Amino acid sequence: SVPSQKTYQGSYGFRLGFLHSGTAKSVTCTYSPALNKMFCQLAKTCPVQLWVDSTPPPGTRVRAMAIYKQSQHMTEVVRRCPHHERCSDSDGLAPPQHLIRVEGNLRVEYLDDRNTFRHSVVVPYEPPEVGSDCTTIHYNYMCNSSCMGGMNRRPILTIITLEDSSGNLLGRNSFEVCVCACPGRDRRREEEN
Ligand SMILES: [Zn+2]
Repeated sequence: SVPSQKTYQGSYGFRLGFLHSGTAKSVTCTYSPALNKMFCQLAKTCPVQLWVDSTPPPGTRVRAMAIYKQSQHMTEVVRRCPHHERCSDSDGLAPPQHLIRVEGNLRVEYLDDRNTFRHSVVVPYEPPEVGSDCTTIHYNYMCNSSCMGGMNRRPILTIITLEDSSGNLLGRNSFEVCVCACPGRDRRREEEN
């Protein structure tokens, strides 16, 4: 019933990478390789890189979806808290309830699953930019992890899926995410164990 989170590289050798951003006070987004966990700020650019060994055809799509990490909460749909959804932060594309947005891509598509009610955001796959070995997507997380009513400090996974134009699954990967005021300090803190 719960969406699969099993890693699969598949035919194209698909995996994720992240900027090596460090943990200074001013970083807005920082990834910990030890924890496989992203720490980022509400509404700020969160670059996720897509790495492939061979190029997928045009038509290929890239989906992102959040699920709760813990088993007791896994079947609960991850959505925004009431204070955040019912606030004028819309971009005219994203449904107000969706945690994950994509910025700087007018081909963005949002889905409420007709059967699971789960939210996801999908953008066209595009090959790497000139002078770059990966494809970057800028995600936005629109709720703090601390938001009472929403996640309420409960840890979440973001699952990134590569799909062909006909919806066939090509590859999958995932990472944990914390949305917080001081990503840098918080990453340092959580690695201390
Ligand atoms: Zn919130």
